[PDB]
Formats: sequence, structure tokens, C-alpha cells
Amino acid sequence: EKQVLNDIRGRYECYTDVGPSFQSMKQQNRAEILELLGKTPQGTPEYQLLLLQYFTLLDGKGVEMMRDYANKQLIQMGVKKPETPEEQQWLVEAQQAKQG
Amino acid sequence: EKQVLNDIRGRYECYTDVGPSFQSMKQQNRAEILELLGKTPQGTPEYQLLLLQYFTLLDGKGVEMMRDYANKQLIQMGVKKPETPEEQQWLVEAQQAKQG
Repeated sequence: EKQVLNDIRGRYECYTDVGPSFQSMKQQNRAEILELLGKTPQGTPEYQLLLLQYFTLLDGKGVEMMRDYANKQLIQMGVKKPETPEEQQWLVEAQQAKQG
Repeated sequence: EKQVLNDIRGRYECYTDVGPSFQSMKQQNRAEILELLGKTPQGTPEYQLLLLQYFTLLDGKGVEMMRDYANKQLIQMGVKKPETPEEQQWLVEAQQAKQG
């Protein structure tokens, strides 16, 4: 925008509703996925959700190793699509496609 | 930093929340992984968590042997990424990739 205030009048695009209180957006997204689990079979879409869960976990010694693994996994799954802080190269060695 | 005090004013990057009390960061990380277990199938990501658990265990005669095994395992899994106190060579004999 420009200057201290400058919002288009095409504002109200979201309607208001109620639901469980969360501390932060990441909190909700984490819970939203756990709900998506269990209500889904041990089929394939389960694994993506499962991975996505690890993806959302916040700092740790345990969580870091798993979060990164889940990321690489999801990018090489092709479904992630790199955020590109470095994940670009994560896709690079993934692009080879059974190249060895 | 420089001198006795020198913090940038880009401080407050973490918001405060409550949760179970732990004696130390390692305590929490340990518990955080145990929670991640059971809530996950006997699939593949179970094993990494399982190993990670051994990884986090503190000194012992029993735990040392297992912790080291889990480390090597995780590094040769490729997911660990060496801390390099010596684990560099742990990856060396791992780099060969079925070389024999």
C-alpha cells in the first residue's frame, strides 16, 4: 500500500463464525489435520496427512529430525512444492527420477 | 554481541503459552517423541521416532550402546545429518552405498 492507511473498499470477503479457541494459526492447522486423521483409512491419503502433521510440529531435537524428513518426503512425493529456502536442492536430487 | 549488554530491538518473536512442566529441554523433547509414538502406525515413520527416542536417552551402560546404534542407524538412514563430532566417519562408511 501507500502511506499510513490505504485499504480498498472491496473488504468484507470473509464471514464470521465460531469454533474452538486456539493460541495461533499453527495450533489450529495442527489440530485440523489430526481431525483429518482417524476419520480416514490407512490408505494413501493417510500418509500425506500423517507427514503433514510432522511438518507442522515446532522446534525440538526429536521434532526437527522428523519434520525435515517429512518435508523432503513430501517434496519428493511431488505434492509439497518447495518453499525454496533450500528445498530447491531437495527437489534437485528428487528430479532425477530413479536416475541413480 | 559486544560488551555486557547488546540485544537488537527485534526481540519478542515467541508468544507465551502453558503446558506440562519439565526439568529440562531434553526431558520435554523425550516426552514429545513418546507422544508421537502410539499415535502413529507400525509403518515407517514409527521407526525413525523409535530410534530418535533411543537417541535422546541419557548416559548409561544400557542406553549408551543403544543410543549410539540409533545414531549410526539414523545417519546411514541419511535423515540424521551428522553433528560431526566423529559421526563424519559414520557417514563415510555409509557413503559407499552397497559398495561392500
